[PDB]
Amino acid sequence: GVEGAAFQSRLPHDRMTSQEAACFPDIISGPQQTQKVFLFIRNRTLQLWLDNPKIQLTFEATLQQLEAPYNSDTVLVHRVHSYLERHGLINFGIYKRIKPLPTKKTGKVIIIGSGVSGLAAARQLQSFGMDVTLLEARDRVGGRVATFRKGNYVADLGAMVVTGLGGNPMAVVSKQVNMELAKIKQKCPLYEANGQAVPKEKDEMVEQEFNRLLEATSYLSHQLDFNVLNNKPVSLGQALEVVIQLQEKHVKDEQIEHWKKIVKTQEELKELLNKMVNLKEKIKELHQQTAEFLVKSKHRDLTALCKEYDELAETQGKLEEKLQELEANPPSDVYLSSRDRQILDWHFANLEFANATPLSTLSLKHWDQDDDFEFTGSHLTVRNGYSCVPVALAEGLDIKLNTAVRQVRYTASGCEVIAVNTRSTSQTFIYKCDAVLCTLPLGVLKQQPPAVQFVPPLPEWKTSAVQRMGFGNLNKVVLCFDRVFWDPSVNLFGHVGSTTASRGELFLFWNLYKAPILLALVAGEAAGIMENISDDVIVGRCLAILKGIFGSSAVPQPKETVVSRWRADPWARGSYSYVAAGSSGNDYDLMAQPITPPIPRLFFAGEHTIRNYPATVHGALLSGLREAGRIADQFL
Ligand SMILES: Cc1cc2c(cc1C)N(C[C@H](O)[C@H](O)[C@H](O)COP(=O)(O)OP(=O)(O)OC[C@H]1O[C@@H](n3cnc4c(N)ncnc43)[C@H](O)[C@@H]1O)CNC(=O)NC(=O)C[C@@H](c1ccccc1)C[C@@H](O)N2
Repeated sequence: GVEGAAFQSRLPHDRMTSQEAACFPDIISGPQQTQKVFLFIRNRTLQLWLDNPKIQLTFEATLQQLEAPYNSDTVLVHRVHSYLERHGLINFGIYKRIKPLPTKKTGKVIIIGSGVSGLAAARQLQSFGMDVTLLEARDRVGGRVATFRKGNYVADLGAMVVTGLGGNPMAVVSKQVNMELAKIKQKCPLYEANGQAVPKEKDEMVEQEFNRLLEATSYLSHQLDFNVLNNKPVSLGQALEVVIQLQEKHVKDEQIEHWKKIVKTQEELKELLNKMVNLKEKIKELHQQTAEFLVKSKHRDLTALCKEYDELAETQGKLEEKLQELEANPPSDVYLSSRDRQILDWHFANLEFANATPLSTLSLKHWDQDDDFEFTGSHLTVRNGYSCVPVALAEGLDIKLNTAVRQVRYTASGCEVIAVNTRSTSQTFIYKCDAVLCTLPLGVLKQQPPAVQFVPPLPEWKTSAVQRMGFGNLNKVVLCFDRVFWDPSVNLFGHVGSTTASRGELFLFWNLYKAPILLALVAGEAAGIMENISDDVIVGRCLAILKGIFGSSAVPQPKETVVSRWRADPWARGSYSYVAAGSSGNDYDLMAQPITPPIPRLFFAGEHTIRNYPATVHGALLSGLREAGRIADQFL
């Protein structure tokens, strides 16, 4: 009951977090009975909020709906409600407020960017009674949540998956926004480059082998600490190649051992043939041979020699059959045939899709450092279109679109941000404020010739983090037809490319929309390069693959098409972050850390600042809530 509320809030139901210990020292340093009371009040407040997340949960309502023993202690109930409200656990997203906001606002914060992190933080700060204004360069909210919508067609070009609702804040937001989520059928038939499907024996074998290889790299990293070699950090791709070479060595070793067994039995057979020839000569001899006594004795010893040859003939046959057994039971000649390796490269391209980067750039030690925090439940797609979330979040906010920030100024007295109009650069705007929250993408912050200048410049630790972390790329191609010509029973199907270099070109197709829309991914090394190809040609290659799969007559010419180019998009410069070889999750922590020129003035949220949930919409959401809590603590 109330135990599940804490789980859904990413918290232990029977323990106190470090943060709670900090904010409630009299309770941890006090008797355990008071701790259990505190924990029940917290869990029950969370449950009240999650049972009905469309209305604000007030201190008064919590007191009223609390059970007999606990509704008496109003001071501790208030402390708990205030703590939860400040940190974005009970009053976040879009809810109807019971009492309108005060007219006098007690602080001025400029938020750079109108993505999920910016909008979440802005909504929180506005709830807290501060003056919030969002500056966004695009002509739309959402940032890397971007939904193409035309006629009946709806298709996401940025984020498109919610990754299990157990513990996921998106759950709440879904209920608040009326997101139409649909779980993903995990059936993904692979089709070779010729167009014929991969039979399931081969599909299953290669998937098993891929998982074994990945687990092998993990064993290399953590138990054997095969982490830095020749004064360079090992990439995941490096360790994968190491593992594959080890298995190929095992293959040729077992091959050579079998070869040697065969050769020794061949030599045994040869010397037995020779010995047999010799005794055939000796019986040949003795056959041409008291005289009756002598013929008795010569018949005697020819009997002897013939039974000896019989022994040898039995042995000849026995070893001939051992030879035949080993001629007919050889082990594998190679570890992976060409088609085997192409299917393995498809699985590698799936990993490169997931991490938005080629495997040769991921930190072997830390590429999956966030796995312990993954939510429970099936993965789902957004049928309504993910853009519903940010635009719902935008309602009632002071958001100036087409306003590109180019200089941010922070000093011990105040803050200046300077922006230009994307529509007519001539006109310039200057905003003074008390604090600046920067949700600029890590790609924008990485821009070697800076799009945005910081005055004073950002410190060495922050810039070093910005350069160490990885910022990947991933692209989508949307095709909109008039008739569904694929299997509706399947949400995904793979295309196995020809070469390792281009394994990620149009390797995965999604069918996740009510209209007849197919969505093709471009991952790894192909993702950046093919941004330089025109839409007509990329669509021609998509159509060629689909014709090979379904029949040249079966697939029509598409009515509508859209191609993302996220690395060239100047407001993103890639898809999302990843743990590059030199980096670690500490770097994410350093991205979240704020800057003081005294009190802090420049704050940081976004997908690249949450250690435990990076590269995700919900990561951006949680980081927005967290930075809003921090700023409110500092200025209220
Ligand atoms: C193409 C693509 C696809 C996906 C994902 C990205 C992309 C690019 N993600 C990434 C996700 O969107 C981001 O993690 C999230 O949206 C981050 O939100 P942020 O607020 O931190 O970053 P934004 O870019 O959205 O907002 C920054 C704002 O600042 C604006 N801006 C830039 N420069 C300036 C400037 N000078 N001045 C003012 N404003 C500026 C900019 O226009 C933008 O609006 C997805 N996030 C996600 O949860 N689930 C997904 O399935 C997507 C991916 C995924 C990731 C992890 C685990 C499972 C799945 C897989 C993919 O299919 N979904």
